[PDB]
Amino acid sequence: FRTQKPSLNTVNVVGSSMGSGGVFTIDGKIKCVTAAHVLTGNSARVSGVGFNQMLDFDVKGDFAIADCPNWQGVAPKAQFCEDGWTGRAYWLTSSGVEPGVIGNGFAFCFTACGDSGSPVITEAGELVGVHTGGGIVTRPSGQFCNVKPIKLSELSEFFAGPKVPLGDVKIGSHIIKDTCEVPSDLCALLAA
Repeated sequence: FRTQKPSLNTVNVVGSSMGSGGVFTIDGKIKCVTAAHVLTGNSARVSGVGFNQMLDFDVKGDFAIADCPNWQGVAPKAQFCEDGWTGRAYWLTSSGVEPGVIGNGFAFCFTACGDSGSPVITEAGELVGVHTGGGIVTRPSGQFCNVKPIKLSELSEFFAGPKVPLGDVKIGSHIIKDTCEVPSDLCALLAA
């Protein structure tokens, strides 16, 4: 499930503990998002490709956001995702981008969710929040949703591809196996 390389906008964040984060252009400003608990107070050393600097963060609950105007790297445009939004999502972790989904009142990732502070972005490129340590996703307001198991049938709702027999593909404990037929794309992902 891990991409091979982290995205170019993924950063390491180190304050009182180890975290990661991501850089986006939000309302025309380059911003770094991470988890507030990893900071030394509200500060951290933020490093990525072509960047290494101490930043101070605005904090809301366990959500932390910093201005980073010296960031010369990749900073994809993002807005906070609309309230109520559900669909496929992606965790930007230090080992690569990992797929998951956001449902009503919960999140689900196909793997480990990365360090605390890993950004969670929608299929439309919008920022859901950041991962905190299978954990919680903390939204910009400081409110959160818990990472929870998911029924295979409900996970199937986020995938297209014609229905196929799941056959022998193994499913971890984070998926509740309530069906043995799945969309082909989901089957392929699970078998990969």
